[PDB]
Amino acid sequence: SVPWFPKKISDLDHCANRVLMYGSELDADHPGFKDNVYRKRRKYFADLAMNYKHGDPIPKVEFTEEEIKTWGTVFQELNKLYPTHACREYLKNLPLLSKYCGYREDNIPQLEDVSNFLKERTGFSIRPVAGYLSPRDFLSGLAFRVFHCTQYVRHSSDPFYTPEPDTCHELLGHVPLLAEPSFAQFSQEIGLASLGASEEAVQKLATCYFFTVEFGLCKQDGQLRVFGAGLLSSISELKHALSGHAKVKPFDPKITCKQECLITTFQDVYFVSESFEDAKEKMREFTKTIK
Ligand SMILES: CCn1c(=O)[nH]c(=O)c2c1nc(Cc1cn3c(n1)CCCC3)n2Cc1ccc(-c2ccccc2)cc1
Ligand SMILES: [Fe+3]
Repeated sequence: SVPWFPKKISDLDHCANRVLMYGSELDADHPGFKDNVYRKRRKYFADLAMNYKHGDPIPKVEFTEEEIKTWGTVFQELNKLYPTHACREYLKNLPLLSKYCGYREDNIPQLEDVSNFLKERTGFSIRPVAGYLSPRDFLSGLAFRVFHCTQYVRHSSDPFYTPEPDTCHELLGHVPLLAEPSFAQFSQEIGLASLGASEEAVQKLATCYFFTVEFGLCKQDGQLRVFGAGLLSSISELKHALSGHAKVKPFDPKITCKQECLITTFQDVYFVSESFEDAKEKMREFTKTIK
């Protein structure tokens, strides 16, 4: 039978707290694993998300000088790379965020402000999330153009620490493309396809999501460009993805969904979409075969 799925945006209240791994549950190898102050801070953030209910303004956070410096370091280095690496759409929307949401080296944008910006641009909004959700619950947010979004900042000891999302990843990797109508439609349709789908189908949709939204490449005016958020917030892999050292295959959901999603290393392969519109068309054909 069909598993429960959210029927309206406020129904995400009922699954967004189904957290499998809380954000305060640091990995053994986490840079902050032995840092008690950081652990409390991570608790503070997880509790903010847990207490959030749809309709709430997303709580504003006073980031510490240390957190802001970490953001600044990440922001400054990535922005050197974006003009030669990022896709059309990303480069078009990034300056709008500097103008209206306070994206600057010395200021971490607030999720509420970013959410309000996205609502006007594409109907996308942000929901703070305590930690890891099932693929089903995470993707279901996208059906209502809701992006589940971490609010904490990576540990300052390693501004280059990438195997968990932090708010640097969300704001620099995800948000500029959620502001693009073609991409917002593509993302929403992943979520819509996932609603009430089989466990098998959800897993395949999650893998397609991974190799587009998180690690996707696209071809634009004959050039390979980056649109994956995991790449756009990782200085080293951003460079690697467009070097000659990377293996690239065309995006093709029936083949892409067989690919293992790697966590603690660079991906072994990247998938190239022709455009957001083509990727959307390919998913539509694919979802008919699994749902
Ligand atoms: C469809 C797969 N998928 C899922 O099934 N469920 C998700 O919850 C999910 C997700 N995908 C992303 C977003 C995400 C995950 N990652 C990145 N973005 C960047 C590259 C590192 C991994 N998330 C959100 C998310 C994932 C992990 C955490 C987390 C936070 C602290 C400690 C451990 C884990 C918090 C939020
Ligand atoms: Fe992400």
